[PDB]
Amino acid sequence: SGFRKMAFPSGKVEGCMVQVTCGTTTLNGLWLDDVVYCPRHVICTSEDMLNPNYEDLLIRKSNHNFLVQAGNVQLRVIGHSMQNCVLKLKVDTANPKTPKYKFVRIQPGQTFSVLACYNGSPSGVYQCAMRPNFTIKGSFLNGSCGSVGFNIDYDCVSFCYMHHMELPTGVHAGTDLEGNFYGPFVDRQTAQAAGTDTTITVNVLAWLYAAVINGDRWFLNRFTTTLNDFNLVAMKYNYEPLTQDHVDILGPLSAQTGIAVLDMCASLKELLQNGMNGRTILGSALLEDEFTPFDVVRQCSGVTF
Amino acid sequence: SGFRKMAFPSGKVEGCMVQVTCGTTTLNGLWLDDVVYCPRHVICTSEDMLNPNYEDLLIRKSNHNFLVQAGNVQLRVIGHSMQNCVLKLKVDTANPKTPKYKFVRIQPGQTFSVLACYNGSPSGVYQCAMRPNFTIKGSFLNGSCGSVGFNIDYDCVSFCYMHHMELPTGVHAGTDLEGNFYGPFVDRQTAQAAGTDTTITVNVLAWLYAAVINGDRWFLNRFTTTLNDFNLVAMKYNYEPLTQDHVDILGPLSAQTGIAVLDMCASLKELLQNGMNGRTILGSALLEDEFTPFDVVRQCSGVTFQ
Ligand SMILES: N#CC1(CS(=O)(=O)N2Cc3ccc(Cl)cc3[C@@]3(CCCN(c4cncc5ccccc45)C3=O)C2)CC1
Ligand SMILES: N#CC1(CS(=O)(=O)N2Cc3ccc(Cl)cc3[C@@]3(CCCN(c4cncc5ccccc45)C3=O)C2)CC1
Ligand SMILES: [Cl-]
Repeated sequence: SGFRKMAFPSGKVEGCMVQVTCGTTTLNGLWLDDVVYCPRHVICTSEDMLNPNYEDLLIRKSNHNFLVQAGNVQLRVIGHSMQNCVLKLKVDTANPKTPKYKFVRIQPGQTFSVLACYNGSPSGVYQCAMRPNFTIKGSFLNGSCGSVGFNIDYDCVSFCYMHHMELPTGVHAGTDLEGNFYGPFVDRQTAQAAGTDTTITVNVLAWLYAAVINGDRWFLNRFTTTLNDFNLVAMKYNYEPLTQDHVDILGPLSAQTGIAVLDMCASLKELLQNGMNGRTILGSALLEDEFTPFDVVRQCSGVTF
Repeated sequence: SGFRKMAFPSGKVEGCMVQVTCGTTTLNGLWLDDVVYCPRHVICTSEDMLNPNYEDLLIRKSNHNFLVQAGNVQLRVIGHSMQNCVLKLKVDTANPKTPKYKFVRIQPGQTFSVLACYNGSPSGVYQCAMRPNFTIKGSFLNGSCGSVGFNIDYDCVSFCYMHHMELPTGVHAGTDLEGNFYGPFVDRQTAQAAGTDTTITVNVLAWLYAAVINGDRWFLNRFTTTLNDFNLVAMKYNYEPLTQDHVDILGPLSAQTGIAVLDMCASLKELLQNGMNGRTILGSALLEDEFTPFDVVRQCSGVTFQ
């Protein structure tokens, strides 16, 4: 029993974290085989950020301008190239701790673990979700750029996020490991803002199934709804529309509790229209939306890596 | 910016997790140097758990009755001993991945990271706190016994918890790494229940200071309170008494924000009376109590967003 915001074990990623310094800018890099991946803004001064021409800044750099530190060892950069908003530094040493990995781009609503790093040294691990507005509600201070987000499947690390920036509302933005931003963000010090966000409906339903598995049933009722009628309510409360794909994905949780998805949707409709009436669900007074259906199945089954 | 329930990176502990099997019972062990530490109830059947005589069950075992698996390698047990509620299995191989470590027994209110494991394989990492009733609100299924709790302040792992049991209310109990239980619990299936739990007041105050550091002050008020009047009020909401030690520990957070501890206590008294009125604090509609003053200083910026 119990239900916690659980992250994947971070050891396989810890063994990849390095420090990258270019001039007075220092941030984190990901060392996989003989390449170190990091945000391309490592080559910018504060003045450059206002309007950087990354190709023009990069052409003026030599390999020896990049200082890469792995623990207490200095790696030698022997090549450099840019891929979208990521810089790839070819080094003379292959990482002996390179895990089996893939670079994957995730969709809004998906969750991942973040290994927060400073000066190439891991500081903590936490779980988060790619918001529908393509931001993440992370916990990052200056120096955390280059920290990565990931998921694990058996022995394979799927890297999905690299940290680049904080927005005025205190939320975060970054790219996949191919350097493509999530969201309409750019790597420059210019006016940028998080768009209006919505609640991830399929994840709230998954967490209500988690509450049922753990013994919280007070919110269940005799009613059902159609997908069309439920979505009228979702639109009214700033919830994402629920699709037939979301209903299908909830199938295993619906089967393991005996509660049809549309039956759980009628419970969610009443919770939105009336509130919790002084009660909590899994120790929360808010409807939690950062657990996917797979996260619920994995935590309620004991899947290992 | 931001504020999350953050665990320590788990790699140093992952390299210590092994599987221990005795007959049909299988659970996790912690392999440090040439010793594997695990719950002594690995030698029990379900029937034995009502009134176990651990000494009598253990004397009938040889070293080769204990199967220890580290990854895909079988370790050889060359000695065994019982220390309180833990079994210490001496093995013929020292763990090459043993980190710098210490065994520390913690007090209620302290937090730690848990590396949940099954069959000697890590499944996830999460943060928790030792509750005032000496239980933890973990996430553990059957097979998770032997999973450990730890902190990693300055590259040394401080192991503070080993998982042994789930209570009828769904909360968890376990020991320090010397096998001494936290709380009045026994590794026997007895009518033992979690005592009435209370909120960790010093941690709620720390989290209110975290909210101020991150730029929010809506909950502050123009009042102060004495320590005794605050305790008289807080205990009516099942909050733990706040001591002068707790006030002292909040000193650095009080200094970074310019808000005296007793003035933050007055704010907490008002939040207990009024609730949040549709507002949230650091993305929560409840008063959070599983962040210590040390955790807030560890995670938050050293510069308040004034
Ligand atoms: N709004 C806002 C801010 C960020 S900023 O405006 O100073 N900023 C714009 C920017 C734009 C694009 C890119 Cl690619 C990078 C960046 C930078 C580069 C430096 C590191 N950083 C930070 C990243 N993460 C967490 C931060 C926590 C405090 C400080 C800076 C942080 C950035 O966001 C700077 C003040 C919180
Ligand atoms: N109430 C209750 C229970 C526990 S029990 O009654 O089955 N139980 C009594 C007991 C007494 C003392 C000691 Cl030291 C150990 C144990 C055991 C040993 C086996 C593993 N286990 C478990 C430990 N952690 C998480 C569990 C999640 C589901 C199942 C069992 C779990 C225990 O608690 C068994 C049913 C949740
Ligand atoms: Cl302590």
